[PDB]
Amino acid sequence: SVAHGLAWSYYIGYLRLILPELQARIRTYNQHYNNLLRGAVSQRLYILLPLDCGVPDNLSMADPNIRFLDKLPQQTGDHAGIKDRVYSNSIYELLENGQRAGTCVLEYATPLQTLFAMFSREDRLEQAKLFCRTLEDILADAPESQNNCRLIAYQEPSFSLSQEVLRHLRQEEK
Amino acid sequence: SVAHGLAWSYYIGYLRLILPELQARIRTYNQHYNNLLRGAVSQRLYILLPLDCGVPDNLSMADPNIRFLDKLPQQTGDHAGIKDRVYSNSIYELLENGQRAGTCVLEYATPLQTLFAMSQYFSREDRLEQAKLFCRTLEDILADAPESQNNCRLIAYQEPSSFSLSQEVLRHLRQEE
Ligand SMILES: O=[P@]1(S)OC[C@H]2O[C@@H]3[C@H](F)[C@@H]2O[P@](=O)(S)OC[C@H]2O[C@H]([C@H](F)[C@@H]2O1)n1cnc2c(ncnc21)NC/C=C/CNc1ncnc2c1ncn23
Repeated sequence: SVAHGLAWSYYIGYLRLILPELQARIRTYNQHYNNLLRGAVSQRLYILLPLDCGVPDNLSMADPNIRFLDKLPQQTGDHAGIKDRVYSNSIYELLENGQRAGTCVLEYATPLQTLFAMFSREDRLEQAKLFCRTLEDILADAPESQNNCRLIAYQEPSFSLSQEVLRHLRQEEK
Repeated sequence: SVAHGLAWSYYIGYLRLILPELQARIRTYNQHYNNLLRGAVSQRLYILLPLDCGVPDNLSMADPNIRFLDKLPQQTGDHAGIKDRVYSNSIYELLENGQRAGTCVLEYATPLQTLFAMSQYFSREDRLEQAKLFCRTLEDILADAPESQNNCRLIAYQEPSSFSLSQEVLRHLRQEE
């Protein structure tokens, strides 16, 4: 199936390479780049998985209570003949009553865009669920996923994306 | 099937975004006189598609007659909540008798690595089937796409260890000139 392949591709071509190095890049940002009075960036990569596969290019659109702060120090690797392929990740402030309630490295699972660009709304929802299911199995079995990665799967019906992420962020400090 | 999805992902998540901008980035590189003196870069993205799905991280590794020269001016775009995702491509000198015979933007189709990882230890026959489907699916997508306008050449091949990757590329490169 398609979503089987995209989920494995997403692990093998991305998560496998960046998750081992993520904590060091977040440590680096907190200790050097992060402003004196700004909250610490949390230690986990939060991956948004909208089951409708609607992936906007900017998260401020999906919820204005999600505010882009800064980029992490970038990671590079020689891969498939491409010298210094750049792995960049963006930091987001999650706002509650116009004030920062949390900070995290936050992004959509890009391959959901490929399902969206592809044959019905119902069949797409089944592939999106399979993508999530398949990725959950890969990361539950992977040495690189050591509670440094949280999948946030959700169906939009009124909805708060910022509150959905903040729920996950609060569960991790415990 | 798997290879159907990876081929579409490779177009939608990469080729669709970079092929419209590619000629302008190669034009920019060739307009710098000191670049052009070493040799003009060809106007197409050359994509290697080994059907055995063996994708090494370095092209010098696969064949030392392929020598990394420089990176292209990089392209950026805000995509899936990642601000300024960097689209980088590498320029390579292709040697014949220790002399430059060509310069081109060259890379492996990365998703072949996912097929290889899935079946390095299902089967070597099923891997060859999926690799062929990946190539055939991408061939169809680009034949029908407005972004593929003689600015992208697929190089599918099988290794027989009496092979020259540099000569394989130069054959394709010379036909496009
Ligand atoms: O839909 P996508 S963005 O594209 C599929 C395909 O398109 C090709 C490549 F062949 C892909 O497959 P793969 O390498 S096995 O990655 C499979 C998924 O992992 C995910 C992402 F979901 C990938 O799927 N992934 C990979 N890299 C990457 C990343 N930032 C965030 N997510 C990333 N930063 C590194 C550099 C990104 C820009 N530069 C690129 N250079 C070359 N080829 C490229 C780039 N971006 C794409 N592609």
